[PDB]
Amino acid sequence: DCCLGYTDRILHPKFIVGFTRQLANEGCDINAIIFHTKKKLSVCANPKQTWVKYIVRLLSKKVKN
Amino acid sequence: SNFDCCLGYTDRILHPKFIVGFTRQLANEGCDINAIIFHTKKKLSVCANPKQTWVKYIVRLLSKKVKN
Ligand SMILES: O=S([O-])[O-]
Ligand SMILES: O=S([O-])[O-]
Ligand SMILES: O=S([O-])[O-]
Ligand SMILES: O=S([O-])[O-]
Repeated sequence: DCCLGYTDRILHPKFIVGFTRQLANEGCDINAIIFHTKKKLSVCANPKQTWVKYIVRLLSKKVKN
Repeated sequence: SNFDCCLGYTDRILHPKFIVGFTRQLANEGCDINAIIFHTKKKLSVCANPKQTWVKYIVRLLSKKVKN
């Protein structure tokens, strides 16, 4: 459903297969990055955190290449 | 469980404003072809060709939005 809290975890860049962005803007109350992982589970993350931004850029660069 | 594979690419062109995320399918992780799977809020995803400029663009746009 909507993320209400953010993980304390710091994910490995190779453990994620993608992500979704949740905006306070659409149905949910807060903004979140939802990482989709190789365990076919999703992890809710703080959009402002340096690791979250970094993983997302590593993934999109991989696609660019 | 195993990831259900895209076996081919959509012809549809979805406006990027409806795309809320993506997952990348890699042939080197077991499926037969590479794909980008675009997610929408209505939980209907579409399978896209990673080689296409349009596809790489939308993916980069999604990341730049996260950057801020
Ligand atoms: O298949 S990756 O390069 O999007
Ligand atoms: O449906 S499209 O935007 O690959
Ligand atoms: O999720 S895998 O098949 O790249
Ligand atoms: O595992 S696949 O790339 O034939």
